[PDB]
Amino acid sequence: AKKMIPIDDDKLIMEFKDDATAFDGTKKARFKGKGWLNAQLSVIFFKLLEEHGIKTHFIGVAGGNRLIVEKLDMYPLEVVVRNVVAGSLKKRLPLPEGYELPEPIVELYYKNDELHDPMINYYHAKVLGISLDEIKKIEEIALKVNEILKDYLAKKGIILVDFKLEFGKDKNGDIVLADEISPDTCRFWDAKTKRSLDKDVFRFDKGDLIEAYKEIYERITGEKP
Amino acid sequence: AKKMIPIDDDKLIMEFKDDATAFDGTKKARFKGKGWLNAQLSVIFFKLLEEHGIKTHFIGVAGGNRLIVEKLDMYPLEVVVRNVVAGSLKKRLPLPEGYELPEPIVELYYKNDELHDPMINYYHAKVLGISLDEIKKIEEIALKVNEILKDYLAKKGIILVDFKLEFGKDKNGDIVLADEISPDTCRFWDAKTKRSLDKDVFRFDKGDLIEAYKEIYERITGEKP
Ligand SMILES: Nc1ncnc2c1ncn2[C@@H]1O[C@H](COP(=O)(O)OP(=O)(O)O)[C@@H](O)[C@H]1O
Ligand SMILES: Nc1ncnc2c1ncn2[C@@H]1O[C@H](COP(=O)(O)OP(=O)(O)O)[C@@H](O)[C@H]1O
Ligand SMILES: Cc1cn([C@H]2C[C@H](O)[C@@H](COP(=O)(O)O)O2)c(=O)[nH]c1=O
Ligand SMILES: Cc1cn([C@H]2C[C@H](O)[C@@H](COP(=O)(O)O)O2)c(=O)[nH]c1=O
Ligand SMILES: N[C@@H](CC(=O)O)C(=O)O
Ligand SMILES: N[C@@H](CC(=O)O)C(=O)O
Repeated sequence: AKKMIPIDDDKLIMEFKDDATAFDGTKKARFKGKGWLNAQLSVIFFKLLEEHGIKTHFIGVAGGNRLIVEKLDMYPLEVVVRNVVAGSLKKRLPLPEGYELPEPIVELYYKNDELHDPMINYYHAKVLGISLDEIKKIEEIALKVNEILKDYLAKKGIILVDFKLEFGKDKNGDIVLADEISPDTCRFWDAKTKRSLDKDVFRFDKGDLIEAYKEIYERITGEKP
Repeated sequence: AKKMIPIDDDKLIMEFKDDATAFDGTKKARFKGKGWLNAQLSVIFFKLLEEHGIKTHFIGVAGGNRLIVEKLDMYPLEVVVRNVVAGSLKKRLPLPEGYELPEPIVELYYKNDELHDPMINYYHAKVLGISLDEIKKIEEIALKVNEILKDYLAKKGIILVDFKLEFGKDKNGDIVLADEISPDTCRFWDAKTKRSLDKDVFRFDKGDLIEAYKEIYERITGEKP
């Protein structure tokens, strides 16, 4: 769903593609316009977060589906924040889809193809070279990101169910939010109907992906795509 | 592999059976004498730990395969401490069987049949009603148990590879070590040959289980069963 093109030493191009995959890449389709939607929405979220004092890798836009971002030394993690029970969480807790959590859950996943991104804890992370201090800073940022995104979306009648973040280290050794934030990497439910406005539409054939992504875009920006 | 028989309000009987199961109970066999070996070895480990200031549920012995233990409000957890890469850890870290960890790993598993004992972290635990303070005390005890067992066994030419503990709360709200500690719930390797003296012998047909358990017993006690 994304291509990364180096520029110099400091920055690279992050290009969003129309490709979609699910179930460990076993399900595939292409959706015209998805790259554009995901690019734009990432820009809006990064800008929101930056205003709130979150260090992100966003530098600028390079026309269309491409963003200019800061090159980072990436942590091999997917950091998942969860507010409402959905997806894989139903296999860890005996709780129904839609259950409102008493407080957010943060999950760590090790980004590894050989192993299919297994869940890990702080101890595995330490073995992978990530200190407890670093994990703690990462979860602190993720939880702050959760607060900002969920408040901002709740005002627009969207429940932030759960979402995935990734992080890297900059040249000062600061922890910087990286990758993307889009309906590919979040669960968004309509506050009223509880219906998915995200990649779950493609994952489980809940309707047309592009329509759902357009709706999200419109409900956030007030403008048509 | 064990039966629990209530006595009064304060205590129950923990009886060790000759039954063995593996792979989520799908593989089954019976080994004459296993109950006795596991009972005795649990007694030896609990006594060792008690001398070292670990609060356990051990009260006494009730002849043969039965122990008298303190009734506790059990945490729904299996707490796994790991020193050497083996078993399921090979699916979380790209490291070979026998890799020596730079420091111990503690893993939490939610004791739940519906869900087949999934791994969890501190956040899931909080949702299950287990405070961060409690998790922290539990991991502190487990790591202390690790130190004592590994030192004690290393002197006898046995590597403590990994092991599983369980815990409950007593009437004072103290966290007490519970269940069993036996070759069913630990990995024990000969320091020289690196060969299994534990349930892995049954799990993977590495030889005769009873012989392996007898050997452990003999190497710990200096006496024949
Ligand atoms: N600022 C950055 N600097 C360096 N690498 C990044 C940055 N942001 C994202 N990446 C990495 O680029 C890759 C993006 O490709 P892709 O596999 O499509 O995304 P992901 O796997 O993260 O969903 C990922 O490995 C991601 O960690
Ligand atoms: N001191 C104790 N008080 C109350 N329950 C206990 C105590 N020690 C162990 N138990 C519980 O008794 C059960 C033992 O049965 P079994 O299923 O054979 O063992 P386990 O499932 O723990 O391997 C477990 O649910 C265990 O948590
Ligand atoms: C598995 C996976 C989930 N996610 C996101 C989608 C969901 O919003 C959230 C939790 O997903 P899960 O329910 O599959 O664990 O993380 C990704 O962005 N990439 C992935 O590869
Ligand atoms: C799965 C499981 C493991 N264990 C023990 C055996 C191993 O010593 C240790 C780690 O096992 P694992 O490698 O299967 O995760 O925990 C149990 O006692 N009971 C169990 O049900
Ligand atoms: N459906 C997942 C892939 C997976 O389950 O591995 C996704 O978000 O792409
Ligand atoms: N083999 C495991 C069972 C499992 O894998 O679920 C055991 O220790 O009994």
